Amino acid sequence: GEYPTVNEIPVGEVRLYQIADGVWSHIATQSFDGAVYPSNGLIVRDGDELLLIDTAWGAKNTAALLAEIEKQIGLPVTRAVSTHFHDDRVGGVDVLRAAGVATYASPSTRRLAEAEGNEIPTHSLEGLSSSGDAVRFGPVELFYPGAAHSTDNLVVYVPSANVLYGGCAVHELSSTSAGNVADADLAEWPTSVERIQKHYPEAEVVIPGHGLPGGLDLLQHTANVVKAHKN
Ligand SMILES: C[C@H](OC(=O)CCCN)c1cccc2c(-c3ccc(CS(C)(=O)=O)c(Cl)c3)c(C(=O)O)[nH]c12
Ligand SMILES: [Zn+2]
Ligand SMILES: [Zn+2]
Repeated sequence: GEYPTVNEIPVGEVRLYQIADGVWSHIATQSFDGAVYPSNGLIVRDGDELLLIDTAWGAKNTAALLAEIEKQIGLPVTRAVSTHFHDDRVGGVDVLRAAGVATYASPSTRRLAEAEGNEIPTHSLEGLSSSGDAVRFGPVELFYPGAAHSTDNLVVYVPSANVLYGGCAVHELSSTSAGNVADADLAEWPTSVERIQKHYPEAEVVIPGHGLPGGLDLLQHTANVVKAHKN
């Protein structure tokens, strides 16, 4: 009943983890450049429907996600938000779009996904283009903290449960490096994390884009590992 780790999930299977009432994470694994990585997303109950945050990193993983949701929860996924343009966030959007899910991302994410050759969410989320912006989306708040892991990364807060989903701007406590920094801004990242800390001081659970949830310490730890990576 502990949170599931990379070696416990074969590539292609998806597990769900109950975070709070009406809030789950989803965990899947994928191969990239010859190594296997876990990744997280979020599911938030929206009355008799579900809001999905992020794909399960690939088409077959995302199909498996939908099946796992049907088995474990049994409510329809009606909308999905992708929190940046990388394949661990948008790979699977075409599966979602063929299963009746309306897919959303910021215009910045949509442009970057298109330029990269990744799958492209259908609908643009306006109101998020300046750092510190926040908008409501069903049962969550979407927040743009500034450039961090990527220039487009969004953060999601579930106010009913004080759950902060940091996405790939936030690392797990065991991390020793800042993950895949190919598209990152290591210089701005600590400032962006500080904006998150200031905006969401009552967060009780913090979920990283990859690895184990914890508390607010994940934010400071992230700042620490990024500053040492830049060095
Ligand atoms: C699909 C994604 O592509 C990119 O990001 C740039 C693609 C450029 N064409 C990706 C592919 C493969 C791996 C990742 C990782 C990752 C996460 C955690 C760790 C452990 S640790 C202790 O370093 O935190 C590591 Cl090693 C990597 C992350 C992330 O950091 O969000 N994104 C990853
Ligand atoms: Zn990424
Ligand atoms: Zn990531």
